[PDB]
Amino acid sequence: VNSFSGYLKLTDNVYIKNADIVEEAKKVKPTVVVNAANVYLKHGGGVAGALNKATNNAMQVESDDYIATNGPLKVGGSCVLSGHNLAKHCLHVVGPNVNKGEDIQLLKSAYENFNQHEVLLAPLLSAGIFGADPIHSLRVCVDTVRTNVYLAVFDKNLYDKLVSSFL
Ligand SMILES: Cc1c(O)cccc1C(=O)O
Repeated sequence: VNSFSGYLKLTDNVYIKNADIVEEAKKVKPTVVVNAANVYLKHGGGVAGALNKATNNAMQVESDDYIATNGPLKVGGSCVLSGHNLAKHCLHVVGPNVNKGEDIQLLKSAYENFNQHEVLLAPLLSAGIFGADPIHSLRVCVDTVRTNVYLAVFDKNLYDKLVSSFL
């Protein structure tokens, strides 16, 4: 049993809810919250901007030190950093950004990072401002992630469409 509440069960391991990921993290304090980051860990907008704002910019300060030491992530890659006030850990995962022309096949590689963690609170990778079709992102998630993932979808009209269209 875990603390996640109000989710619809899609599969053995994937759950979904219409929720603001920031508000969900603040309530649950999950072991892992996933950030939809860019390779530079520049948390300017969408999930990354909202998460970073909720940490009072501490996420960005930590991320700048990570990049200064290690250089940029790979598209499809990840790093584990602090969850600050939101979670124990933040898994920063880089899905491909369609609005930059990145290979959508890298979305499966991005979701494979989730398999290193038993339970996660996450957004749909590569969707929203990254340009991908969220229906596609949910299908890749279900077909890639084997660990227990609790998906938070901010957009109400999109949540209802993801559920209604789910195969
Ligand atoms: C996945 C997504 C969209 O495709 C569009 C707007 C918000 C979101 C979100 O849940 O963050």
